[PDB]
Amino acid sequence: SLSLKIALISQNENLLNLFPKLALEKNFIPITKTASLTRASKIAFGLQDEVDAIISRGATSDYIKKSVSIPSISIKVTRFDTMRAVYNAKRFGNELALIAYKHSIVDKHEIEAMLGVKIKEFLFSSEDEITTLISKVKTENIKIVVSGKTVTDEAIKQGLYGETINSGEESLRRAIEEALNLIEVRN
Repeated sequence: SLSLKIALISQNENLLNLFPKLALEKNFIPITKTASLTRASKIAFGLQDEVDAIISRGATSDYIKKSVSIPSISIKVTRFDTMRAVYNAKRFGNELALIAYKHSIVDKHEIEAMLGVKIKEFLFSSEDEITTLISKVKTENIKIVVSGKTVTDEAIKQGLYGETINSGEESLRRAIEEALNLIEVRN
């Protein structure tokens, strides 16, 4: 077929609902699936012979890239995405845990200075660390977690407040552009 097919695998409802609208504007067939991390990689693996590229975000994109042979594009979590989440989380209190995959996105000290909060930063490198890391947060007497959706879901399960770092339209448009370019190069 000459039709291009791109899958977005995300837990972000706003992205999932936007993606088919962008597919009309860019003339590709959209596939959307709601998943993260290892489960997302299984769905990506199952789709890979049926689509031209996969788009995902953050840690999920790492799980997907290591398990598929087709183009895997990562939506980057941005510094402003992080600030928006910290700003929103302040409604719960001023002391927060910011949980990031592998590396900081924004300098913790900078966001403390700019938003008048106290932040303890925690890093994780695998899905299997998440439940333990959330327990660690509780032991630090912190009640508010700012992170990606799988992490904030675990926060809420362990009785904490969770504020998810989101992505926006411009980030998704950029990822689509990158995917379309990669598909063209591969072909």
